[PDB]
Amino acid sequence: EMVETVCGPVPVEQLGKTLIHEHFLFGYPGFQGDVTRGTFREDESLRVAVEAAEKMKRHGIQTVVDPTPNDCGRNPAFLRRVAEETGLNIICATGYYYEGEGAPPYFQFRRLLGTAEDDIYDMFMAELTEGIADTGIKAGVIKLASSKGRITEYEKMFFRAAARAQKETGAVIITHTQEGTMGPEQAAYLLEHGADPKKIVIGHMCGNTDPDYHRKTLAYGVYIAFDHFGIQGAPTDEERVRTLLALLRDGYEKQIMLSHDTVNVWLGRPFTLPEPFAEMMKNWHVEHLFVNIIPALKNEGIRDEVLEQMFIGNPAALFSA
Amino acid sequence: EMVETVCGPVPVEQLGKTLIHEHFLFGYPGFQGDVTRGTFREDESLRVAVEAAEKMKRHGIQTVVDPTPNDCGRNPAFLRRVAEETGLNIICATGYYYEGEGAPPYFQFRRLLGTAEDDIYDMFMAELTEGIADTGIKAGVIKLASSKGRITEYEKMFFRAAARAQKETGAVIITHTQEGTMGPEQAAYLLEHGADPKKIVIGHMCGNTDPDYHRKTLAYGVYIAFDHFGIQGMPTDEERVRTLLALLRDGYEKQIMLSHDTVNVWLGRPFTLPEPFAEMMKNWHVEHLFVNIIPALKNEGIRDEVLEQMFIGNPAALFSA
Ligand SMILES: [Co+2]
Ligand SMILES: [Co+2]
Ligand SMILES: [Co+2]
Ligand SMILES: [Co+2]
Repeated sequence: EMVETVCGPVPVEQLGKTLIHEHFLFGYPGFQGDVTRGTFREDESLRVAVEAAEKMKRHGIQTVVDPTPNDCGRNPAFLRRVAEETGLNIICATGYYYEGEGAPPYFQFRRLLGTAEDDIYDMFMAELTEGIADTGIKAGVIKLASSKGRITEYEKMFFRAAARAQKETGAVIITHTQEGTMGPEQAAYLLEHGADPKKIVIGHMCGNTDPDYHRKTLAYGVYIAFDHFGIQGAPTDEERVRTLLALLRDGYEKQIMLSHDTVNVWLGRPFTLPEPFAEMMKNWHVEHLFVNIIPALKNEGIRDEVLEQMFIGNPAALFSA
Repeated sequence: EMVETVCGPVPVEQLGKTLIHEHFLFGYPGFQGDVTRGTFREDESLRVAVEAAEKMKRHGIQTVVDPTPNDCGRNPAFLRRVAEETGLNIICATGYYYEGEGAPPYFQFRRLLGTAEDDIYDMFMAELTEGIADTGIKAGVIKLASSKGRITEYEKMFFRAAARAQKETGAVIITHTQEGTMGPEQAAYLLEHGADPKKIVIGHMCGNTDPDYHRKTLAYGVYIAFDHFGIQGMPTDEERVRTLLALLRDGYEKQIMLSHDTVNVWLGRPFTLPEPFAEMMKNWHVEHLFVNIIPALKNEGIRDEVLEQMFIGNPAALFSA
């Protein structure tokens, strides 16, 4: 009936059109050490984040799921400032990123102590049912992430703790897959530990261009996310649309959701992409799906009711019991 | 004639008895994501840090070098509070930890952009000559760290940038060696990039029990640090003293400094070591050198002049041009 947002409990039937995977803030672990030259400017960052929220609102978006990992600069209070200013529903996550772009030393040390897995479960439960730090904000999803070609022993601790927390709370699980790998493996591992398939979204599935890889993942009954639209230079958007069309014709519309995985404000030092990498990444923004991708899908005969199923129907079903 | 402390510029002649490597605060990368259950209690942390500083003062210590890495919870403003309350001189560092227990993803990403090495140099220069963030505090040393049996490509970026920054500023370099490896390799690599041996301290050298390994490092004209006194169970203190006595009998006192590498306040969740691992670690405190180690050295006939050279003479010479 209800889902926890950065502005408290909100009725699931009031979520409406949703983007399942976007970041208002994000930083690669280690950004904190570059504080001198890469200070977080809160006033300017809020202006940019509000601008992004208003851009999404213009295309009918009422809800955004922001799955920024705990070790990647997650800031629930900042998200609340964006939500209070715009009226946009923002759902945040509890969880850590994968090894390659995460900060494993902390929980690797606690693994040696023999408490890590219990500590992670304790963290999940606290942030889902009590609140994150002193913010008073509860996470609405659990964020999981795996490495390229494997779910590491470090990562598996989080996977097992997430499934355990999922059993107790009924919380949604949002995942990260690295370079189009471990899609079926994530689904299998979670269901083996008792997680609800109708509460799991396997993310970054667009990173793979083989439809059989998708069908294998979809067979577990889980949701999949084509959530990297705009990121190319990694498959192209043309390849993403091609894969998506093949699945929609097979009738997998009730298991697919779309997003950009944007980073609207980068934490740490500002940077500029070289050419032609910057030109290839020009469409990586929150309006891309609505300005470019959806029109391209409708040019390929995708009806409004199919698009509404992905953006409105699926998120509503995902967060409902 | 001056060195930057957390309270500003202090005459090198006034540094006196010094501990070359201690941490008031330290956290393994990833501790930030465990904020809900492992909150930073500043009032209690300050009390413990001040009590630690008063314990050092009891044994004549006037100066402490705190080389907490930028990615390991370095807090210059907190150190200033400790220094203002106790009158102790605290010198902090600029730099990142080694890959295994650091947060590489940030500068690894900037390496793909092609700016990382220049960004690191820029960071070093900013924090040595301008100030850290908005604290107004300048770092007095550059902290470098390498992995077990390898100075990785990531780590080398910092080593080269440190050598660049050292030539421009004359700043002291303090290093971390992992599990008694890379001592000679660190010295050799820094010197071939133009670093001043009289401004380099190769740390954690007591991690190796072979005196030939030390002599190979000492051959470069650098300082070495026996800075793990009290850490046992994971070489022993008996082996550390045996190695030290061999080097002092060879007449290397003008190149050796001693410390504990204590972590007085752990960032993140509190933890307890099992038995008999905790019993072996019971001497890991800031008074260990003065209550246990120095008396043991004096039992073996080590003169006060030699001890004063290590604790007073060497730090004075290190920070002097
Ligand atoms: Co991701
Ligand atoms: Co993401
Ligand atoms: Co160290
Ligand atoms: Co240390």
